[PDB]
This record gives sequence, structure tokens and C-alpha cells, in this order.
Amino acid sequence: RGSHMRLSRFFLPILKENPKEAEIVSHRLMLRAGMLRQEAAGIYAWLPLGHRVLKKIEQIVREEQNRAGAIELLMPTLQLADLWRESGRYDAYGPEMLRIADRHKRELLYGPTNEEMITEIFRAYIKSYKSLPLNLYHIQWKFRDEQRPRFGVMRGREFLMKDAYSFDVDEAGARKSYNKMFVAYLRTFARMGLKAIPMRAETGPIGGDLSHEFIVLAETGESGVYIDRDVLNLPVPDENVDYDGDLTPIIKQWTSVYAATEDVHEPARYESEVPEANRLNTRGIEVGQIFYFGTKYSDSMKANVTGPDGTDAPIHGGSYGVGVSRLLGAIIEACHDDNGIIWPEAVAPFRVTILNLKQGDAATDAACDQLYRELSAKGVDVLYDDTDQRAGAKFATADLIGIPWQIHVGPRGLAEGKVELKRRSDGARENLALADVVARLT
Amino acid sequence: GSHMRLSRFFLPILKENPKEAEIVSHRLMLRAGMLRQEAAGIYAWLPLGHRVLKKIEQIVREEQNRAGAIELLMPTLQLADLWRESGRYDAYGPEMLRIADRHKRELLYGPTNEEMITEIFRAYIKSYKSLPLNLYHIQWKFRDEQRPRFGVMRGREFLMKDAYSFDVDEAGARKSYNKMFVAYLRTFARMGLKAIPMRAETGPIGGDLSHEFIVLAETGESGVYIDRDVLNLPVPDENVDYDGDLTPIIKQWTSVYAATEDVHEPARYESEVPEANRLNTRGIEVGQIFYFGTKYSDSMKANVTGPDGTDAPIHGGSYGVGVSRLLGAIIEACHDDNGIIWPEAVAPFRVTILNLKQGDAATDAACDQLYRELSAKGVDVLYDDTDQRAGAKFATADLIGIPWQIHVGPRGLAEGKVELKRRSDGARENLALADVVARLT
Ligand SMILES: Nc1ncnc2c1ncn2[C@@H]1O[C@H](COS(=O)(=O)NC(=O)[C@@H](N)CS)[C@@H](O)[C@H]1O
Ligand SMILES: Nc1ncnc2c1ncn2[C@@H]1O[C@H](COS(=O)(=O)NC(=O)[C@@H](N)CS)[C@@H](O)[C@H]1O
Repeated sequence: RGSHMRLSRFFLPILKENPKEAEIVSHRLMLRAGMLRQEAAGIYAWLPLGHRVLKKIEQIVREEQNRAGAIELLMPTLQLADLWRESGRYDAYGPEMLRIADRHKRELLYGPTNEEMITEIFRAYIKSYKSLPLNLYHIQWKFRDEQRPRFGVMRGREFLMKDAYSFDVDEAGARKSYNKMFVAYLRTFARMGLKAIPMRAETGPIGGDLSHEFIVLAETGESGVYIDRDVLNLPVPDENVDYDGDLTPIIKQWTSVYAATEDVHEPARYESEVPEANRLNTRGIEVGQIFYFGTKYSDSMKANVTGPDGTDAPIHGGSYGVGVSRLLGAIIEACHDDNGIIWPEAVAPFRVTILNLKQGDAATDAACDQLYRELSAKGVDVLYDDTDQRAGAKFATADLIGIPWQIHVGPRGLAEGKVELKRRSDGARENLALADVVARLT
Repeated sequence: GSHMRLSRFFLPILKENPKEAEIVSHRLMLRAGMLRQEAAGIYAWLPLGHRVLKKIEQIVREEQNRAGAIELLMPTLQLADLWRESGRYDAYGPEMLRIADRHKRELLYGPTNEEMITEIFRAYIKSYKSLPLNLYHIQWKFRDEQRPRFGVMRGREFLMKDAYSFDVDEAGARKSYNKMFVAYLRTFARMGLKAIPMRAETGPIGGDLSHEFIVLAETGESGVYIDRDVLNLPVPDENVDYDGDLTPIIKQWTSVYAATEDVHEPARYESEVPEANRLNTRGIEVGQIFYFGTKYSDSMKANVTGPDGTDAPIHGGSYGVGVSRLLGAIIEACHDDNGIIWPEAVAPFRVTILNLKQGDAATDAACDQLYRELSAKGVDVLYDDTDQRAGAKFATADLIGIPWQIHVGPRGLAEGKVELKRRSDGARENLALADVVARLT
């Protein structure tokens, strides 16, 4: 039943020109488009339009974890360092890690991740191979005290993550739980119109020899990559994919082609198997990573189950992160033109925006009032720019904040019974009837 | 229409009562698999409990937006400096989580957001034509409490809805207060709480006008002083005109004696209220409104240009709801010897299908069918398909507080009937299957 919003009733501080302080296109637009505000180095406030988007992103991620079988919960932001000496990653994050002391001086910390929290929870409740496979997950704020925070949401200190965690009896199991997630990630980024490409990766302080990062190609990458062009026509699986079945063929299908970050690149291995014309070397933004770590946290923390053969054994685990806040940036770094942002439909803070091209005119007002109420009812997320500005000004803002569809309402069109519908993508227009428009959009 | 099978879930039911849990809300939340303590006063929300938190979240959200307030989100960590800028730097004393990063800069884990929302306001809003404006967010606050007691009712890490209003004068802020007031009335009623508005001390937040919202209890931490008569009054309906005149709604809620344990004046309680009406009892505060005027705008130089062409600092208020606390309260108000009694609006599921002869071809098929069909009609449904005995399923269902239970038993099903049970009062009704999937819709 349709999100709805008049601009006179809102909080969108658009910015004149380009903030001295922003180095890349995504940070600039987000600042310009009234989405974001820095409150500290790498710590941001999410202003209402920006918050609106973050939610859309959240919900997609959620839906897809859920479709893959994972169960949501929420862990707290602060964790006892005690937990961390137990697995002994106490010093694994180093300077990058934020330690706190309470009013009783108790080694706490703002959690950069939750491998140890989730294991502690798993071991409290789950005792039998029957309970498995299990995949708990949350979408919660993390803090990494990055040395030099940059690029806005892209490299910040307080940031949002969906982190999930899988729990199987043995190796062959977890290799399945791994693939579920792998597929679910393929869909996730695709539903946000981004071709995120699976690439072999390095586990860092998270353990394991299996890990893929998902990387969207760019012209500003924290990481540089070497791929074969063809990895870009590969199909993604549709909503009816059976996660309960054998997923190997898709995984095969998504790895047989050369894909590598610069961390695990091998040129001698590469020129071997690409035609010289498909080679696209380029930079990319890591939007997520998936890890299999066997018994890292289960061994040294005693996360055992009694298995089908009678005896106790530590479970085989994995973990999987999606940069939910980083996705805002990455999406914009891959969906913009000189006029501003171009949101893909699923993530747009509104589907359509009504631009009243002569405010205060009884006719345009009545016509815009009605479209807005009709569009809301048909369950369409609608922004009505009822502010008191001129045609060019309204076109400028509408472009900038990258709403997918624009409806233009003005004197000479409406006198004849027609408005104009502008698709932001390519910028194509059609003159069409006021009756029509609402139907054609829904 | 949200859907879950218990054999696919994560629901760690606890047998007895955990010895470390004094009040019932807490101990139930733990039995019901809703919660784990990770540190004193700090919690992980287990799947069942998160569902509920989210439904509470959403109820607050809806009424806030109906009241015309606008949602953003502020970060958890704030800079010390901001607090110097206002002189609340010392205001939370030892209840303040004070951090330093790898650069020796002083951060703090926000116990509230009055300054920051001012920092954001002063940055962008310059003209009185931009007001009234109310900005709210739902976000984890922190208070290092002396000794964290009573589970989610008095933790250190908690979830709050903190809303903040901005007006040009005295008059414009009353207007904005009044709205939230009405909005808080509708909010808690939507959880099936009688939350009673009472005059309150403003503490570190400041102000000479503040109403605290209290549900009556016995094992509650606040001492309260009203007269019984308040408990009848109407709760404004979903169709109020917020833009219009609310004062004669505030008048019938303010105007019988409502006072907490502070601000309580006794040679002033016996007089304004007659003999048989008086009642010294206790409660659980679940939200507080504050009007503070220029406390923060003065100090942080947040001015707008007014109607006459001059600058002046804005008049503010703030409005909070202890979202995570409400779980406690609701349970404390909604329970019996058998478990929780979730109000329809906040229940993690509306109905639970209990298969009373698990693995049996008939009852299975009949359950697989109801399940698929309620989900299809958008009814949040939980199928307890656990390989377990009848008594156990009844027990659990009761424990976790789902408002409706569907009992599918072999004899009952052998003739097209299934028993529907309302958890409130244990009303039952033997119904045909077609009958059941409707009805509940
Ligand atoms: N400083 C940061 N700012 C923004 N996003 C980040 C930051 N650090 C990580 N991310 C995002 O979060 C994702 C998960 O990060 S990760 O550390 O590589 N993997 C993990 O933490 C594992 N626990 C998987 S749950 C990253 O792929 C990236 O998209
Ligand atoms: N330690 C705590 N644990 C759980 N809930 C709390 C805690 N402290 C306060 N709350 C809830 O949060 C509500 C608002 O808190 S407050 O401190 O009175 N108000 C404020 O902080 C306002 N500045 C925010 S608008 C309280 O009415 C209470 O129900």
C-alpha cells in the first residue's frame, strides 16, 4: 500500500556544487543528493533519502538469505574480549580493532565480526547432527578502526553488514552450505542490477583455504583484478532454484573461466587460457566475501555434536559477509551519469516522482494531488515534488537523486489531458494520458 | 505472509526456570528461547525474539510517521567534542561509554542524541519556513548502568526510538509536543498496554515540562502516584487530525492527578484529589517525552531567521520509546501460569499449526496444506512439525505466546474438523478446514 511523500514535508538538503571533501563520484553524489553526513572520520549519519535506500538494500539481502534457508537473529554491537582470547584471535585484527573498557574496566570491544559470538551461541544449544545444517545470520553494525578512512560509505569505520554463519557435521556438508550462500549472493547483487563477479580470494584473519570475494568492476578499486570478458554473460539462477539440491553445476559454471584479484593472480597461468581480446584488466569493489574454515572456531572452542556414528566431534563451519552500506556506494559507482544517480528500480528510495511544473496552479495542483493519491493506493512508492521552484530546478533535483521514473505535470500538456513520462536510464520521454499513466506504471 | 516450520527453526526452549532470572518477563523470555546474555546487561536476540522486536519497531515507526515525524538514522559512536560544545559532556558521569581510537581521539557510545541531531539541524536548516520539523531514528543506545538488572528492562545496550522536534517559538513547540503525546497514546495501546502519562523529572536531558509513560505493575522500578479514575479515558483513533487542535485531548489526559515519585508533592496530592480515588502504586516507564526549549540551540548556535527577519535559536523537544524494553513490559502485562500471551499486533506469528500425530500421512498432508494456504493469504504462520508428543506441543505453543493455535488430530480430522484455540481466554471451536483458513483472515 505504497510509500508516499511530499517534498515540502521532507528533509532533503541538496548541495549547490561538489563538496571539496569528496574524491570519487559516489561520495560526491551521496553528499550532494542529501543522503549522508559525516559526523566523524568514517562515521556517518544517514539522512532520510539515504536511509530509505539502505533499507531497500537490507530487505533484498534479507529475502535472499531467507530463501536460501538462513535464519535471522541479531547479535549485540559490543563483545567481551574474553571470547576473543578463547579462540585466540585476540590480536588478529590488531590496530584495526576497537577496544573499550567499562565502568568496571572489563575488556570489551565493538565487534568487527562475530565468528566467535555465533559459535558461543551455537554451543549453548545445539548438540546433535540432526539439528544440522544450520545457518544463522544478522544484519548489524560493525566497526573497524581503519587507519585512513576514505571514499565515504566505501571505506568507513562504522558500517553495516549482513553476516551469516553455517554449521555442518563434516566437510562434505559445509561444502554444500557454502554453495547455497554462493548462489544466494549471485542473486542478491543481481537484484540490485550489479554484475558482481566471483573471484578466488584470501581469508585474512578469518581462516580457511576456500573463500570467494564478490567484486563489481569499477574505475576506482581498492583492489585490482584480472578477468576474461566472458564471465559477464553467465546466467544467474532465478527465484525457483532448489537450494536443497546439487548446486555444483552452477558453481562449476561460475568458476571455469579466469577470474582473479591481484592477491592470487598468475600471469603465466592466465595468458594460457584467454583470447588476447577478452582480457579486461581493471579495478573492482569487493561487495562481499564467503569463507569455509573447517574447525577453526569449533576446535579451540569445543563446538562439538554427536554424529551419526555415536561419537562427539567439532562441527565444520563457514561465514559470509555482504557490505550492506558499501553497496550504496558501489551501486552509484556503477549507475550514474553527468546528471546524477541512476538507481536500479529495486533500490530506489521511490519508484516514481511527480514534478508539478507550475506550483500553486489549481489545475496542476489538483492533477498532481490525484496522481499521488492514486499511485500510493496502487502500492507505488511515490515522491511528489510540490515545492515552490521552477521547471529546470525540479528537473535538476529529480535527475540528481536518480528516481527511476519522472512524471511531469504542466499547464499546456494537462489542458489537453496528457502528462509526460520520463525514464531516468536513457532519458526517453513519452507524452501520454493522465488516465493511462497510473496503469502503465503499476 | 511470513512462514516457518519449527523443524527448520532455531528455538532453544528451556525446561525449568534459569536460576539467574528474578522477574517473570525476564525468565519467560529465556525459557521461550528468545534471548541470550552475552555480557552483563548486553544481549543477543534469538530468532523468536527478533521477530517480536521487529514487529514492535514497525509499530513505533508507523505512528511516528502518522504524526508527521521523519525517519533518518544516526550512528552509534559520537565525538566527545560535541558534548563539550553543549556542556553535557559530564552529564552522564559513569553511565557513559567513553572510547578512544587508534588516534587517541575521544569517541563515546551514544546514550542519547540531542546534540548530534542539533549538529545535523544547524547545518542545513536556516529558515523558519522549514519548521515544525521532527526527526527520529531507531538505534541502539548505551548506558553503562551501575548494576544491569532484569534482562531487557534494564540493560546497558538497548534499542530506542528517539525523536526530536524543532520549532521557532514557545507556542510552536507545545503544538509539536501535544502531537507526540497523542502519538504515544496510540502507540502503546497498539501493543495492548495501558500506558499512563505522568509528570516527570527531566534529569540530564533538561526541561520544565516532561511526561513519562507508565504501565502499572508491582515488580516495577518506578514509584508512582495517581488516582484510579485516569484508567477509563479514550485512546485517540487512527483517524486523528494531527495538524488540527489536540489540546482538548491533552486536557482530559493531563487533568486528573498524574505524578511519579520525583515531582511528587503530597500536601498537594491529598488536596487536588478526593479520598477514595488516591492510589500509591508502581510501574515500568516505557517512554518519556521532553520539552526543553532553547537548552541545545542556544549553546550550539542553531538559529533560524524568523517571521520578522531576525535570527533566534530554535525551541526543541525530544521523545523516546524504549523499544527493547517493551518486550519486558508487554510480557509483564500479558502472561499467565502457562506462558506469554502476545497481543495480536506484536506476536512473532499469528497462528501455529500443531500436528498431533507427527509423520502420519493424513495429519501431515492436512497440516502441509493449512500451512501453505495461510502463508498464501499472508498470515504469519508457524507449523510445529517437530517429531513430538501432544502435551509437549501444547506446552510449547502456550509458552511462546502465539495468539492462535490450530490442533490437527487424527480422530478430529477423520471427519473434516480441526480445533482452533484463542490463547487469550482459551476459547476453542471445532471447525472444518475451509472454515479455518478463512476466519483467521
Ligand atoms: N571498512 C569497511 N567499510 C565498508 N564495508 C566493509 C568494510 N570492511 C568490510 N566491508 C564489507 O563487508 C564485507 C564482509 O567483510 S569481510 O571481513 O571480508 N568478511 C568477514 O568479515 C567475514 N566475517 C564474513 S561474515 C566486505 O566484503 C565488504 O563489502
Ligand atoms: N537502560 C535502559 N534499558 C532499556 N530501556 C531504557 C533504558 N533507559 C531508558 N530506557 C527506555 O528509554 C526511554 C527513553 O529514555 S529517556 O532517557 O527517558 N529519554 C531520552 O533519552 C531522550 N533524549 C531520548 S528522546 C525510557 O522511557 C525507557 O523506557
